[PDB]
Amino acid sequence: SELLVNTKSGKVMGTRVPVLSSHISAFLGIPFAEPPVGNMRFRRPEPKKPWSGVWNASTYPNNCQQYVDEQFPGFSGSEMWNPNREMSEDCLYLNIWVPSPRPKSTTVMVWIYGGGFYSGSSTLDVYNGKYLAYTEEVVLVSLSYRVGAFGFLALHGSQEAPGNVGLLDQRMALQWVHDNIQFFGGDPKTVTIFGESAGGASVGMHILSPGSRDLFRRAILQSGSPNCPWASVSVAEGRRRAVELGRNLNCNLNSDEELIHCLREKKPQELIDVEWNVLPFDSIFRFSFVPVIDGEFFPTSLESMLNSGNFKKTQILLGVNKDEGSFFLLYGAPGFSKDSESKISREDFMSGVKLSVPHANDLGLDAVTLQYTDWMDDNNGIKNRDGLDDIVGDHNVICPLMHFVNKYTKFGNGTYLYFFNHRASNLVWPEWMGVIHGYEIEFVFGLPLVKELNYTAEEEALSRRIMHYWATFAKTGNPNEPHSQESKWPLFTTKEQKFIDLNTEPMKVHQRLRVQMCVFWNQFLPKLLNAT
Amino acid sequence: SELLVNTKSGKVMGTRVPVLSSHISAFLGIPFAEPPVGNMRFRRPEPKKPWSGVWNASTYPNNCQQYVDEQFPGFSGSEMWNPNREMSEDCLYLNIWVPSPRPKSTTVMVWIYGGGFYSGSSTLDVYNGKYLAYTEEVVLVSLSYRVGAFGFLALHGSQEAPGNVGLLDQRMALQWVHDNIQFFGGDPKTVTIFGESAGGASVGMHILSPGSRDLFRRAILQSGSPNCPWASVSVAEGRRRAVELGRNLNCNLNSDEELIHCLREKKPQELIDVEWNVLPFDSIFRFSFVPVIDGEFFPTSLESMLNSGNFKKTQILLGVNKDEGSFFLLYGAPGFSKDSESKISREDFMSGVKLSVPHANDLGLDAVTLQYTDWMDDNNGIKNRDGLDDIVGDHNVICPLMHFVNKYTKFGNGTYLYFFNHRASNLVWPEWMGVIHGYEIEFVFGLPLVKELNYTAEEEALSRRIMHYWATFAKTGNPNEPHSQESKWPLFTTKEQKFIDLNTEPMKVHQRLRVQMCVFWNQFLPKLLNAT
Ligand SMILES: O/N=C/c1nc(CCCCCN2CCOCC2)ccc1O
Ligand SMILES: O/N=C/c1nc(CCCCCN2CCOCC2)ccc1O
Ligand SMILES: *[C@@H]1O[C@H](CO)[C@@H](O)[C@H](O)[C@H]1NC(C)=O
Ligand SMILES: *[C@@H]1O[C@H](CO)[C@@H](O)[C@H](O)[C@H]1NC(C)=O
Ligand SMILES: *[C@@H]1O[C@H](CO)[C@@H](O)[C@H](O)[C@H]1NC(C)=O
Ligand SMILES: *[C@@H]1O[C@H](CO)[C@@H](O)[C@H](O)[C@H]1NC(C)=O
Repeated sequence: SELLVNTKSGKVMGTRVPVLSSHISAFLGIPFAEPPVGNMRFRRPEPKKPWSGVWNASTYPNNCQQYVDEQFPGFSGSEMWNPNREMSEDCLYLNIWVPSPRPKSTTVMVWIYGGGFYSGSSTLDVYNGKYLAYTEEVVLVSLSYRVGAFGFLALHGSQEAPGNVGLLDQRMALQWVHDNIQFFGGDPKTVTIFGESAGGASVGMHILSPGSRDLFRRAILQSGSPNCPWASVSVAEGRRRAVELGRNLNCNLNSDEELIHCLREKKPQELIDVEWNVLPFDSIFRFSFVPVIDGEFFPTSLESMLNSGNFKKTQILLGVNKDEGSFFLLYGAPGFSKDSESKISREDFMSGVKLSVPHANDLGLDAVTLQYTDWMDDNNGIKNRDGLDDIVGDHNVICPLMHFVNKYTKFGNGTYLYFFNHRASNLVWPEWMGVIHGYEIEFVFGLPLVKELNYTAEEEALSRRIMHYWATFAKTGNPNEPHSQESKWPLFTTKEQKFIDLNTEPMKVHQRLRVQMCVFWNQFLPKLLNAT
Repeated sequence: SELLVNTKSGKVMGTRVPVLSSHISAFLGIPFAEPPVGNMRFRRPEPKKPWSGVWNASTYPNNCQQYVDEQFPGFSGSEMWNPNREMSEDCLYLNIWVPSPRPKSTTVMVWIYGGGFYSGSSTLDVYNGKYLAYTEEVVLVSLSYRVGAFGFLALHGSQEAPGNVGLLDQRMALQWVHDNIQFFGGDPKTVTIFGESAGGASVGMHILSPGSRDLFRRAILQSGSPNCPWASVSVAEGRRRAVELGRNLNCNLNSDEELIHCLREKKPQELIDVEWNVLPFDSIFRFSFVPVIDGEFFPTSLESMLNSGNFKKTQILLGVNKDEGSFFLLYGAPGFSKDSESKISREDFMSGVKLSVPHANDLGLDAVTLQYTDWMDDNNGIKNRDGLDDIVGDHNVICPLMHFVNKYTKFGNGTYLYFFNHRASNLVWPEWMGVIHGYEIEFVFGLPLVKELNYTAEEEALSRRIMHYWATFAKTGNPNEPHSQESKWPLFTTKEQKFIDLNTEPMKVHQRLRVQMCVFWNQFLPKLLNAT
């Protein structure tokens, strides 16, 4: 049967799902690890013991335990990102969409969800792999991984809570795809990993980690890169936050053993209730438990790895959105509101700068403020709002990504860079937020092909274009069809630094994406902070 | 007789000079001090002993001893600024142009020449007062003062070489005008002092100095202000340079008495031969012997005087030119040449930055470089050339002046601000130098009214406009004619910060002159340097 697949771990039974007036096979909730529950909380994942019988893979699995966004109850803009399945520590599963009839050996794409390493679900409507698998005839995988303290609590030196175990969750799913996707018609030698935000940083982290490089062919990173200021902490900061967490829960803090045992006795929501209290600064775009620079998953610092070429050399496709910052200002900066234009007073602007660069001294705040203030019109509330927007996105997403892309292209085998700046016509968020963090995903997964979702015909064309860029890149290492008459997406090179816009207008090619601000964020400001 | 005038110091006999197919009276080379020669070198000026008989005031006096520009022999662009009279330490004289017939009690304007406190002459063709005196019916005075070491060698604590004596030369000329201009038909209660560059800084310094405030009514500063980074040094730096000077001349350095006596034995050219060797940095737009913050002429620091309102409160007219920096880059920065377009390589740009901010550390140089580099086009040699031009003018002229004008307007009684950006049609300097430091003077003194000098009719109109703005301001404290139908020059206020362009086009009003760069030069960079 087409819905029955024999794997090295056992048989699985999928389900036939409709898609665009056709059908494909879906294998939902396949386990790839032992449930990381009980005494295994905070530990590295173990591989799933093979099973007898037929595993029912007809339904979506549980989502991992996470903080849940209640800032706008009933509002689809925020709740479409919340878990849409019961939460459970028993959450290490993956999902596969397979073209029908079953392919023999086809291109594989593995989706890694974002969410600041504190949240995320493989089961969201916007991650439904059936449109991409059907349209582009790829085998689409989405994995899952522990977030929050459950995935990233780091007590370096301990083997019970070493840190990075959510990254190892991802790697074990990658190992499982490598070992088993051939049975689903996937080609294990042509696996592209792709992800957005924390998932894009994750993709970059598997590019860097020697233990991960061999498990995939090429990589796509959307609005995230491994060197992002929020994506990792040192071993000392990870230890400090773990101890502060136990301090929030009245834990014996005498030893790692005491602390871990206390934290393992707590119910999941107890950890989530206090998770945000361990941040060291009054900040935005900073998350409590994230990957740790441990000398094991990451052999040395990220910057020295990037400088020495210590990373997998292959092709990469990556990009950013126009207004990456607006989401985080909405949720955490004074003066921003969902239902107003959020014109920003000068006081509020200064408050925003401080939340945005929480590690900066007062001279650093001044440097940032000078760089982003039109002093001919300092009380322009729209310029203050857009200026804060740019600060948050430049510092947290665009300029770290530009630093990564420039270090990587020196040693890599091909780079394609995009600037996604289409505001969707059916967007439920306010105008001022612009082209929001995460809102290219629905185009990458082909949601505008579904008529009931109220996109324009031009947006369907843009989605089909992006889906084909991405799958063609996954298949060949080049998003362009050979001998095609459509406009070509030029390679990004050290010399020319070309990129394209992604929108409903005819493709335009630019160079040196936001280079003025990224020189400030990547060269000048770190020098200023290190000297003062 | 109209050419004979009885003053408190004695009688003087002027000469009738032609001007624009008419005639006026000129009284040239009137002494206002004792010759500061011999044992008086470096000392405060003494007042001139009154004389018997009639002083022959028919000819221009000697110019003070100064370094002479030989960088372009025979080239009128540079030599029109050189002394055009024999040099002598016997040089403390002033010149008066008087309308004919002699007025009874008219507006007086006193010109103070520029030249970095190391050079300058009252006798230059471009300072000929006859056009302004004739056209606007003012009594035009030009004074002189010691420059170089002769005017500004500073051994604080010594009464033989206290410093600032060139400023006291200026003040004694002002005292003489106050005491005697009534006899020439001048009104001593309506004296405007005006000057360019070091002379504009000089004007600002008499505004600040309590010993000078009472000797004039109002003030005009052109491309110079008292707080300029080159216009003054501390008492310790003045002492260091004085000692280094004696070290260059094999002087006994055991005591101030030893040092001063040695320096007084030297011929003037011996001092001039080594004057440039005492600068502490590899710099441009820095001069060896300048005013010193002595606690006497200047009671406290300039910044605290400006903050507390400790200065004469009156009306001021001031402005800058578009390309103040190009002169100094031509003479001292690598890659700039009189006869090429001076397109500037990146290496040369970096060299220029270091010469321009010689007191900056490497982080400060980076801040400057970032502020003035278009990183989308970093190898644009024209952008590097114009960028260096702007750095030099912003840092040395425009932004210090903007700092002065903003501090002053808080306490003053009326400010008028101009941006002079007309390139003269007969300019002999290359195109790349633009609207050069000092090249508004010829318009202020009415040279375009002389047909043989090859200006356009529009330039004659601009000169007449500027002459009338200036004389009307000198007469009333407002450059605008009351109940006039011509376009009005708005007051500069703390709130609106309006200024005008001065060129051959219809007047345009702008606000916040070069405010973006001046926030960098006046707020951020000093903070950066003081913290690092
Ligand atoms: O990948 N997306 C993650 C993402 N994260 C945010 C930050 C929301 C964090 C809210 C934290 N608060 C802190 C105080 O306690 C309650 C929760 C905002 C937009 C985003 O897209
Ligand atoms: O007020 N004008 C003064 C002014 N000053 C300069 C600087 C020229 C200084 C040349 C100094 N050098 C230094 C080395 O020895 C020879 C002389 C350039 C343009 C100007 O307008
Ligand atoms: C698999 O699970 C679904 C939902 O729980 C159920 O409808 C279906 O019959 C199951 N298939 C089996 C048990 O073979
Ligand atoms: C990738 O590597 C191959 C050799 O393995 C080389 O021929 C090709 O030019 C490389 N492409 C890029 C874009 O570096
Ligand atoms: C004044 O000096 C000039 C030039 O030296 C001379 O021509 C003139 O006759 C003199 N007048 C006198 C001495 O009365
Ligand atoms: C100048 O001072 C007078 C009072 O002496 C005042 O009435 C006038 O408004 C002032 N002008 C300005 C521009 O401050």
